[PDB]
Formats: sequence, C-alpha cells, structure tokens
Amino acid sequence: ASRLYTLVLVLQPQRVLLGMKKRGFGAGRWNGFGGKVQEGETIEDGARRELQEESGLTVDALHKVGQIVFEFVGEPELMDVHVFCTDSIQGTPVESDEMRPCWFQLDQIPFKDMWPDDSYWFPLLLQKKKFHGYFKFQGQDTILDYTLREVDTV
Ligand SMILES: Cc1cccc([C@@H](C)c2cnc[nH]2)c1C
Repeated sequence: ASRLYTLVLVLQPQRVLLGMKKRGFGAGRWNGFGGKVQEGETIEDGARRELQEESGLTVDALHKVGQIVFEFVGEPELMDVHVFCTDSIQGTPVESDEMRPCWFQLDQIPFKDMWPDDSYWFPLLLQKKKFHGYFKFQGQDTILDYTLREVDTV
C-alpha cells in the first residue's frame, strides 16, 4: 500500500535552492520541488514536470540520489519518495501563490524550518552519497523510529 512521489534538489557547488510552501502538505517549511507521479508517466519525467510547475526552472541532467519511505501512524498509504539532484538548470526561480524560492549557502541550511528527517539525509546528499531510508512519524513533527543506509545503486 504505497503512493509514488518525486523530490528534486537544485544543488550547486556553494548553494542549494529551497521553496517556502504557502499552502497544503508541508506548508510553512522550506521544501525541495516534488509531488505525485501520474498514470503513464516515468518517475524521472514526473520529477522534471514537478520542478517546472513549482519553481519555473527547466532541468538538463537529473541524477538519482535516494529512495525514502514515509509512514504516518494511522494513515494507510505509505509515501514512496524518489529523490533527485541537478546542478544544470535554465530560467530564474519564480515566486508564486504556492511557493517562495530562496538560495541558501551550504553552512546556512534552515533545518529548524524543514521536515525533521532532512537533518539525517541532507548531509549525505551534500557529500554526493546515495541512500535508502524509512521514517515513521506521529503527526508532522515527531520521528518515532527510522533507518537510513548508504547504497551504490538507488
Ligand atoms: C509532496 C512531498 C513529497 C516528498 C516528501 C514530502 C514530505 C513528507 C517530506 C518529508 N521529508 C521531506 N519532505 C512531501 C510533502
């Protein structure tokens, strides 16, 4: 019982782009660009579409960096999140009704205003490591249990 999602990080040598979400699931946190994969769509095509819809950016090369499963206790559907990175983009980030984008230096990542699991896996993403993760949540703030391991193949 799982639903496919994508999550894209625009990660350059000295900075990362994040979006402050205005509405819906994750509102009030800095997020990467992501959402549900559609019928007849590849996971990578879904990742490229979500980045354009949410940030206004066009991506060249996407790289697979991780897979994370999220459980919310009492909710039947697991989230199966496929995580990607890119450095090569075109366009300038667009502020919309849904998202306020900002660049962060890599020593100023706003973890206090991000999903709490990011403190565990974001440091692997920054050192170009690949990973498999599982996080069990109670509500949106409390991690009950987790596993996280580095892999050669996502
Ligand atoms: C839409 C979407 C896609 C992927 C993940 C997430 C959340 C659960 C998340 C967990 N840790 C970072 N973000 C959302 C909201």
